[PDB]
Amino acid sequence: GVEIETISPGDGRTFPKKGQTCVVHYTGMLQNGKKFDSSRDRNKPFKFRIGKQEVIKGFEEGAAQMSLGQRAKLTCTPDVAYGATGHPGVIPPNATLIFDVELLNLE
Repeated sequence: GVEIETISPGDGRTFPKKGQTCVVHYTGMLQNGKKFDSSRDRNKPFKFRIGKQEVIKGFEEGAAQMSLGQRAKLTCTPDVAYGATGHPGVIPPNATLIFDVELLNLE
């Protein structure tokens, strides 16, 4: 399950499509815990495309429900990202993920 809680502004009409390269200032957060990843530090705002399963499922489906300029707040269930395996050393098994996502894309 992916649940959007939008900080409003943007335009509400420009949506990403298939094969479009989008630019996201993501900010990860573990529930009842600290950060684990941020693009704000590296200042390299993570150009990725849509429809190649490069990112996880919970991060991908919430980006399709956003528009240009919006600032959502993802909530990824463990079943779609890592909750059975667990990423070794960074994301423990059965973990619920929170993401601060701003979509300032191109194309």
